[PDB]
Amino acid sequence: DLAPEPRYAHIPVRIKEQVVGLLAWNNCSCESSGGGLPLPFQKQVRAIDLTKAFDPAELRAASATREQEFQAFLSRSQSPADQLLIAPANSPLQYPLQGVEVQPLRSILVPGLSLQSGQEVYQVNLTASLGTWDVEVTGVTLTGEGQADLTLVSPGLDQLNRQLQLVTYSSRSYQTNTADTVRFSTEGHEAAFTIRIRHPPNPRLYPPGQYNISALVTIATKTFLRYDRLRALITSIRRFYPTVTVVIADDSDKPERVSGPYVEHYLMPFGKGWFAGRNLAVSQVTTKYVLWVDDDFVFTARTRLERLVDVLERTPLDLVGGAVREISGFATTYRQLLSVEPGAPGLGNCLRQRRGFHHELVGFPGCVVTDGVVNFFLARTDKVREVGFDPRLSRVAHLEFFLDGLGSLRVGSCSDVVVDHASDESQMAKHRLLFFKHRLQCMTSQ
Amino acid sequence: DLAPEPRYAHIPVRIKEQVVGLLAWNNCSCESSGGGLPLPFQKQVRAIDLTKAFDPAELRAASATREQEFQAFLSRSQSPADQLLIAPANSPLQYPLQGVEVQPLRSILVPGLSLQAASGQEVYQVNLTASLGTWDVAGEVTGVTLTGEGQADLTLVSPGLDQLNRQLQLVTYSSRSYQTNTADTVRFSTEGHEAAFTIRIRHPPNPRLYPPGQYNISALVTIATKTFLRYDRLRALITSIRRFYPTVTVVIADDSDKPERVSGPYVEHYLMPFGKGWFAGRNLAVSQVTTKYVLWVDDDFVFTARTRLERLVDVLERTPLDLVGGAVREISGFATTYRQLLSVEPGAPGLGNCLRQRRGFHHELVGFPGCVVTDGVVNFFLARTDKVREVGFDPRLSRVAHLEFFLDGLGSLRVGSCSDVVVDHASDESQMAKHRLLFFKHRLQCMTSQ
Ligand SMILES: *[C@@H]1O[C@H](CO)[C@@H](O)[C@H](O)[C@H]1NC(C)=O
Ligand SMILES: *[C@@H]1O[C@H](CO)[C@@H](O)[C@H](O)[C@H]1NC(C)=O
Ligand SMILES: [Mn+2]
Ligand SMILES: [Mn+2]
Repeated sequence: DLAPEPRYAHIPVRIKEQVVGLLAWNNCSCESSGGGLPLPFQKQVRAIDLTKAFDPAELRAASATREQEFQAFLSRSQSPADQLLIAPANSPLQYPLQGVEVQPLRSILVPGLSLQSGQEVYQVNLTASLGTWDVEVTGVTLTGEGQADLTLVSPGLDQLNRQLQLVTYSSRSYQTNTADTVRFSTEGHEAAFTIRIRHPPNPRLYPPGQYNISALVTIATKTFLRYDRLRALITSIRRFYPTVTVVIADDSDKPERVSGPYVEHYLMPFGKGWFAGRNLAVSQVTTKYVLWVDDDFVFTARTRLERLVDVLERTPLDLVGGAVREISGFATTYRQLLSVEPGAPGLGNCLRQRRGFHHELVGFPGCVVTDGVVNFFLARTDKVREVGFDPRLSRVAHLEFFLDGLGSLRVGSCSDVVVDHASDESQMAKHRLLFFKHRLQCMTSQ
Repeated sequence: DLAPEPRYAHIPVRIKEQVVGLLAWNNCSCESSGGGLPLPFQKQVRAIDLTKAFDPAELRAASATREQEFQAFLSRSQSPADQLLIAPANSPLQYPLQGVEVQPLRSILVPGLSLQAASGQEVYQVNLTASLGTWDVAGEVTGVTLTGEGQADLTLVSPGLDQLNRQLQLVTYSSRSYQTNTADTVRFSTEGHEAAFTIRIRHPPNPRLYPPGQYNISALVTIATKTFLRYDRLRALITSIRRFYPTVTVVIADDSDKPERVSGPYVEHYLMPFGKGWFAGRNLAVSQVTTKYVLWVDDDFVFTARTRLERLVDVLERTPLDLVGGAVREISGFATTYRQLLSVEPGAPGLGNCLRQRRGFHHELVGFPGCVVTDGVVNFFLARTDKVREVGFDPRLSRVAHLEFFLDGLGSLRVGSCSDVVVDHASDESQMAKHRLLFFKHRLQCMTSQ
């Protein structure tokens, strides 16, 4: 809402064309570049309308049920902590604004409560909805200790405030991760604030036993009827890393035996699929880090994994891609930007894919921060599992992983770690899937 | 310190023995019940000291490593949004206190900004400061002077208070550098008054919606299991499932040395390297599930008329639960739901924390007789596939594990247990290893079982 309020209706405003254009107007669409012969400094943008992957009758149904499932999702994600709260001006209430948190069914002293010399009597009310208040300061009368509503009354202002330094909140009902919006009040004044109720996060620390690559890194791949390429890969890896474990997910119809020291071969139902096999491979990794390589890759003296290890050891990144070099001699890092822009409510949003990166990774020449990369990368195993390779993407997929991970996964890309590359209804289905899964109406590729 | 500050040193205080005992004193330990013959109303508590799984050397080492990796983890988790901020009393500054959020490298109008100063003054001025973004004011209110549009520091100056406040209604924040999930603590200020507040900078969460296809069980549910050289039990299981659910997919992870053929309609059989193990096989099975929900069953189970999956589906369809366990009935006729409570208590800094396991539940699940909320359950359960994958079956747990899953999920996974959905049950160095693993993984020194 931009429209001027009554109180300020008279006050004149000239719109800043430039800045108002920065706001999300929930009206995005996806348009193709003008067609024909291209121009040198222009990139051709091409649009995909995912709504056209449905029968117009089915489209309505899909949009409805997608909206319904989304409303359900909201209700199980969102917290009173996410409410817009406005701090009142000119209140004598001093209260914690953020960063007050308790474990479920635990207790804490509440910081920073006070009432800001000598009056009649001073009284403050505390109200909670998922917990109970407790504290005795000489001179101060308490009403409601061990209840959701607590009154503190004291002729001593210093006293009242000293007792406030000793006010405790206790979570009274068990929930996993929520919050309780408390009310702190005095005569003619009201303040809302939120205590977060949650468990501390699982830190998932790795035992240890430069860098021990065998201890830190598992190599994961997926193959299908390409045993020649796969064996060349394993041979090449062994030329530089003799004891690193290689996990191989395999959905071949008549699987050959693959074995050797530190190789683990997993057989899947014939044509179970690509991402399913990737999900399989990662689920078997016990090391801090996993390296994804395609079955058609070859290690060279340029595949210096230590450098990728270094990056993840020394930076907050979760995933760091290398570069893949074609036999044509060109090496790509496939640095991609993925952003979702708000579209019409219930049509869905618009995905924008474009080549590029966000910024250089300070301290690490040749490395940048981006949204997606080529399928040669080292990553924290847990973060990869957290995002997952959606087993439904069975045939042709790549960026969809980075899209599933978008914002959750800290992505980087280093050009100096290099691996060599050895020389439909599915499309429609994926369009329907991505429409539903990610609430998209369309996408542009660039 | 409990100690009073100088300002308040003169004030007398009574220690509530009862209340002080509620606080975390970072000093837990784990002690066994007395030995000998038990008494009827008493439950035997048994302690495990995890630290005894290491030599004094290794203990020292591991504590160090663990503390270092923990500090690392903290630094990549924690945010300015976690800082304690205290709202000033008697300030003319009105500002958003929580719930203001922007996507990285995007922009928003900042809600609720205003200066509630008294009218009559010669000039009104407000300062805005950011650290990861820049201010702009969209439409310009006539009478207001702006300094710093498109910079991290912005000044609004106006003779008219009305004008200033109208201008504040139009202030925008833009994120200027890309990060995935962080926050920026802004400063809003006027003469002799200061207000801090935090804008969260993050992407909206992946909603991961499932097409729906009362309830189509084949669409909503995949059944997952893991077997090892027990094809008799497994075939009985599949036969029993098919007696009630002809087209539900059964995913079977298998680490047998010489695997038999399992196949039949809607069966997916996955072969693992010999003896890769228990949780690894569970992790494998779940990684292959495409449905909104997964049902875990052991290879030694049997479906009966009592295995009415629809009821478990109903629970997850109608409640915020992520996982809902059933009951497993022994051939002795007793059915267990194995409702467990798991809690960690803060221990001495760098010895680690104490895990308390005890039989029990938190409360009844309102609206669903026979169902409770708890921390862990027996290995018969329906769950949201994504949440199960989010927690994972640690592939390191190769032999003997159960509650370890619920512990890995503790806090993250919303657990329920219904007594009325029932399945039948057909008639060391590794211990030390697991103890060392649990020590690091969960920063624990000891545990008690009850
Ligand atoms: C590295 O890990 C391997 C295999 O996991 C182990 O056998 C070896 O002792 C480790 N090496 C070092 C230098 O710690
Ligand atoms: C349930 O879903 C399955 C799996 O795709 C489908 O083949 C079957 O037709 C569905 N049953 C009904 C009646 O919805
Ligand atoms: Mn290829
Ligand atoms: Mn058994």
